[PDB]
Amino acid sequence: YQSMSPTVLGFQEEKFTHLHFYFHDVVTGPKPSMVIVAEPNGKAKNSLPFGTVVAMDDPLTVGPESDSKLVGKAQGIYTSISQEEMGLMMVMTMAFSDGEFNGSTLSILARNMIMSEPVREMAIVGGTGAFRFARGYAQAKFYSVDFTKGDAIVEYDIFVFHYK
Amino acid sequence: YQSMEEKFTHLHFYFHDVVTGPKPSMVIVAEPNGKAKNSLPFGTVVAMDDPLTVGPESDSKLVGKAQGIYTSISQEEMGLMMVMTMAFSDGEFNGSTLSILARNMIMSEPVREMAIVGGTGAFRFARGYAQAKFYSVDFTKGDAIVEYDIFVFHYKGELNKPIPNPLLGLDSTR
Amino acid sequence: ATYYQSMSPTVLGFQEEKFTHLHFYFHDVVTGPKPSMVIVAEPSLPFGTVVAMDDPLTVGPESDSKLVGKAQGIYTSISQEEMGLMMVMTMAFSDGEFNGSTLSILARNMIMSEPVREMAIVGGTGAFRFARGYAQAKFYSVDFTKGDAIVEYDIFVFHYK
Repeated sequence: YQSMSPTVLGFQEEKFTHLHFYFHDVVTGPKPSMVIVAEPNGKAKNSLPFGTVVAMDDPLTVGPESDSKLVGKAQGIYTSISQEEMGLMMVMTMAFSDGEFNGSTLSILARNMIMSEPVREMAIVGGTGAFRFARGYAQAKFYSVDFTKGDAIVEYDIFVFHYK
Repeated sequence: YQSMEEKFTHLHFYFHDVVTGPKPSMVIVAEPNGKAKNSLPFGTVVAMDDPLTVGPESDSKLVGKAQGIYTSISQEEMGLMMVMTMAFSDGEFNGSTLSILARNMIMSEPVREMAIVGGTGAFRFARGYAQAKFYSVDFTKGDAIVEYDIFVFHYKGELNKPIPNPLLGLDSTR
Repeated sequence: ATYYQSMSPTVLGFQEEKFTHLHFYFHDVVTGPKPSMVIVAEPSLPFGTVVAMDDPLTVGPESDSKLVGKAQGIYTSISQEEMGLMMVMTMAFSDGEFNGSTLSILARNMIMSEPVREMAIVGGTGAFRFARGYAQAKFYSVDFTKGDAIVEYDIFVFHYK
């Protein structure tokens, strides 16, 4: 079941890629993009109490507007992970559906201090397809939050070193 | 609180998601959209403790365990997010682990690619990918057998001071 | 965060990456007035329990000692044969050179059977951007039935200057 393979599949051409898109967490719609999975400490009217988990199938679009070209999906879960200032842990992938990156994914395991940090860095822990052996990071930042409902648009920039 | 020989291995084995009958290797952790047809509805979470055999038969040589959770992750179709380790119990890689964070997409891709996100023991500094095809699937009842191919880079050995510990005493390699 | 990030455009290898050893104590507080965790789902920690944690990291084994970070995330009971944990967590540091920075961990944690448990660093942030390495956790102080614990951590990461 183990089988040592030779390293000599070696020399590969390196690429750099910058992605820029908009992440849509649609809470209150008639077609919302997430669902609460668990809420110990109950339901707050605008915050997320420590311990609650949300599954998420959030669209990634070229611009702030929902009509703009779909370009990927952010799927996974986020969890309220601070008993002090509200913070989240993102455990998700970003799956690309467009052009040269269709089918490829990037993996994220990151803390997300949405209450206090204006530009938030997230670590790329892995990639697939075009992003095999991906090495990079992301910077996230609120484009808008609607605190009536709780919908949010997050602007992402991705910096990823990888191969062709 | 602060201070300041790479190998490459192919692995082949079989992943046993066992839902039906006695001996279920998993359990459902939450389902906010109840039960569904032949699907886990969006938001369902399932804890696994799945055997890893050298061949597709349950009776086959057990060689590791796939431990973690998966979540049904699409509203448009059935897809999974795997958050898991593969912990091996045999051979050179006994006691070693690989970690996976990956989208599955079990209804749309024959071969599903998954990034190796890190490793332990013999797999320290692991980087690589997995490919997963079904050997056998039953979206009616749920269980399935999944073939895996893993190609992983990694390094061997150890580093090179000890603090007293009332439990474990001294030493640490040191 | 910071207004610029520099790095080497390699994919693999260390190029301009350095090596750091961290040592601290992880506080799993289950009982008493103010616990550091919450049970999230429960389909002593039976298979499938999910716990969310917000655990203080201190430079010594005392709660008293200087706070240097938080370990935050979820753990899950992942084993049917004995109590075993999957950790999905970040370590966020708040002191000294690595104030602001984080490390990500995705790891099995065989708390009943392994006196030293190795956990993969799968990512970092800020001063730990592109982090690679491992943590070693061993108990300093454990009560298996109440659940409280102090875990000694040694962390070895390669990361850039």
